[PDB]
Amino acid sequence: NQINFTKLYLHHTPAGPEQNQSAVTSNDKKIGLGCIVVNNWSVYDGIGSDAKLVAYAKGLHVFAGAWHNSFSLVFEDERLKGSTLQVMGLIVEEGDWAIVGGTGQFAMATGVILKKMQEQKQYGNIIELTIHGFCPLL
Amino acid sequence: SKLQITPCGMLVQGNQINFTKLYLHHTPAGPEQNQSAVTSNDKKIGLGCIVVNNWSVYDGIGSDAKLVAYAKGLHVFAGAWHNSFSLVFEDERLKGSTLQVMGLIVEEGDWAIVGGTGQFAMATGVILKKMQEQKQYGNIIELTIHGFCPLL
Amino acid sequence: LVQGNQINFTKLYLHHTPAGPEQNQSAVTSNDKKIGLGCIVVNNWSVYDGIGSDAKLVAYAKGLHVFAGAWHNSFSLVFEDERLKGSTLQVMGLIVEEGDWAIVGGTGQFAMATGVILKKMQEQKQYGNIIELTIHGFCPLL
Ligand SMILES: OC[C@H]1O[C@@H](O[C@@H]2[C@H](O)[C@@H](O)[C@H](O)O[C@@H]2CO)[C@H](O)[C@@H](O)[C@H]1O
Ligand SMILES: OC[C@H]1O[C@@H](O[C@@H]2[C@H](O)[C@@H](O)[C@H](O)O[C@@H]2CO)[C@H](O)[C@@H](O)[C@H]1O
Ligand SMILES: OC[C@H]1O[C@@H](O[C@@H]2[C@H](O)[C@@H](O)[C@H](O)O[C@@H]2CO)[C@H](O)[C@@H](O)[C@H]1O
Repeated sequence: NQINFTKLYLHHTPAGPEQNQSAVTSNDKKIGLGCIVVNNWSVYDGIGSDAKLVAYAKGLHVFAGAWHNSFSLVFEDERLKGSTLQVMGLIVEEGDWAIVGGTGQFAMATGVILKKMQEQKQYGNIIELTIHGFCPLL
Repeated sequence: SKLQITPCGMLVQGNQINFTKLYLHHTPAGPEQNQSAVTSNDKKIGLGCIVVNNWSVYDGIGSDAKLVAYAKGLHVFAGAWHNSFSLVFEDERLKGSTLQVMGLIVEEGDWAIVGGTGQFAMATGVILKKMQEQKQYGNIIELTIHGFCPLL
Repeated sequence: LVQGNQINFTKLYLHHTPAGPEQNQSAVTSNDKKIGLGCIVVNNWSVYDGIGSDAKLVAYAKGLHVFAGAWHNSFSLVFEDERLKGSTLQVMGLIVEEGDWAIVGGTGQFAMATGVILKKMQEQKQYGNIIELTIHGFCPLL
């Protein structure tokens, strides 16, 4: 049973008036790594001005030559309130992410999340998400 | 290095673990404080507080309860607290075996069992959180573990 | 049952270099002297296919480890070899130089990977050490 997900759109806003993340540490000039950014990325079920918020990407990503992400994908939907998808993986804009687990309706979830740049704005960007998850919640 | 690939099957409901009545002591302050914040929230954005936690876990409530594990990891504030810790057991019958836990919210909600080591290899499941007792220096959170161990 | 493949890595050598000209990590927070925890280190550990000579770089351990009485790890094991370039293994667990690690996921060739990683000390150097990694995991078919 594969989760029939619609493509989601994660709003990664590093700065600007709608900034939803912040760096708490800086990079060491000797090594070139160490920056840690805590993020509360908004996730929509579509594109456009009438796209609705369906989830949040709450967690952090650390810079070690590449960004290692670890965040909870908590669903703000009325019927899926409380249920979360646990995501861990490398790179934010491109690449893949791993579904390392989940809670509620997505208990014991497993799968991957494909990332694709969709829109580049002045103070942020939108990342298209394709979820190939499986939950044994028969 | 050497990489071997062997086709097989995975029995999801292989070994089911159902440890009930486990209570985590989340103590942000006091002499028994078992965590500490190493960053503060950004005053302009409202997030960023990273806390490193060594939460003690007991097998009951009261004076007859005994410590059975430690919740060693961290939780960061990004509108809510995103957790990531190793539930390393300390009892004799489960020494060395750990449960890797990730999920949102500390006081309530649900946590995801994303893996494990030792006797809990490849473990998947969830951990249910429920407020048990609010105290002066923190609170006790009731944990309910419902996770299987697949057989390769 | 779930049809898949059991992946088994042997003789992977992780470079844990806290200091020196080849230091591959850096502490970003300090330990709280009152409680005794809180040190956070961001690590880019290199993983090789052997020791000495011209051992080919095969993977990087990109992530972080925090100190809370012990070291809790969470990182992505991204491979650099041509065949596995881009594929990752998501790893979480306690202790760096010994003990066990847990495989909580993966991408690319190791999508939906689940298993454990075994650690073992190999060479202790003045500026760091080398940890031998043995991976016993399972991946569902496609
Ligand atoms: O990946 C997390 C990291 O992204 C940095 O990169 C941004 C943006 O995300 C990219 O899409 C763009 O191509 O480049 C800029 C940087 O030049 C961002 O600056 C950081 O805040 C992190 O979120
Ligand atoms: O969730 C970890 C986080 O909890 C904060 O909240 C504490 C306490 O845990 C709650 O039970 C209580 O309702 O509110 C207090 C804060 O007023 C705590 O402050 C943080 O240090 C973290 O441990
Ligand atoms: O585990 C992360 C932490 O490890 C330190 O390890 C060194 C040494 O390799 C260990 O054998 C010993 O137990 O502890 C020392 C330090 O006291 C390393 O120095 C740190 O930078 C971290 O990587």
